[PDB]
Amino acid sequence: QSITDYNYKKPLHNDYQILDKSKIFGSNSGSFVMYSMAADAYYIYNEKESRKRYSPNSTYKIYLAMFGLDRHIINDENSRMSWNHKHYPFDAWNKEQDLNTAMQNSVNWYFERISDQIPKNYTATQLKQLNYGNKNLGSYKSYWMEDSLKISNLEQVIVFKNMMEQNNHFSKKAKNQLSSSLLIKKNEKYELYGKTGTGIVNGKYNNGWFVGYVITNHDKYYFATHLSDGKPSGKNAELISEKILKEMGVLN
Ligand SMILES: *C(=O)[C@@H]([C@@H]1NC(C(=O)O)=C(S[C@@H]2CN[C@H](C(=O)N(C)C)C2)[C@@H]1C)[C@@H](C)O
Repeated sequence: QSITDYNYKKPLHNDYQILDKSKIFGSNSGSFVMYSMAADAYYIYNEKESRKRYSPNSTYKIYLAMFGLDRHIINDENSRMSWNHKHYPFDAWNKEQDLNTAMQNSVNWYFERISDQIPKNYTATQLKQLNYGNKNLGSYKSYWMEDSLKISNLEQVIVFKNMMEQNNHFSKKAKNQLSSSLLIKKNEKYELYGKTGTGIVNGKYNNGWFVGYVITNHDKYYFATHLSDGKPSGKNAELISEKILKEMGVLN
């Protein structure tokens, strides 16, 4: 919208390492960013591309979930919402949800129902305090889905780390509840948490995301993959993330 809504230009005041992950990306285009808690250091593939701002799509469900927890729209005894009986083309959407099922199955109406209860001024205050991308709410409708709100791959990592790790106004209860909703994989070596996002424009994939974090016995890593071309799906961003985290030794 304005001159700075498509790119993030704030200098990293941290140690950083440039990665070459181009063979894993293959025919796809985009970037990968990871932050290590123990190192206080960023590892970035395609640094320029990582600072380009894009619609967060379903990754913004992270923040809607936190806002809904923070405003007591949902809690830990009850995060249930009944289905209004509108038929969706996905059967997982056609039923009652809780935060866990809605996050896992990316059920838009659940998060839309949350967003409708949140006053615009509260969201504006949150996005400022979080430094969330361009902070642009536009018409405040489904503003996180191929609309005015945009955020870069680099910012996805920085903003999520800061939200979760700083002592701020979100409670520990809310952060823990959001975390359980994001858990994908847990074994002896690691816990993998995250959320895919896909933007569909004219039936075509336009924008793929996977934003998350890994807890190991030694460290905690925040990461994000964005795809802008090739086959830019959430599914493919997740696959690419997994192979990169593996190569880097984060999953082992
Ligand atoms: C979020 O970005 C969108 C929805 N989220 C995702 C995603 O997680 O990447 C998809 S893609 C895929 C298509 N149908 C699947 C589904 O909903 N179920 C199997 C239950 C997920 C959506 C397109 C967007 C609409 O905000």
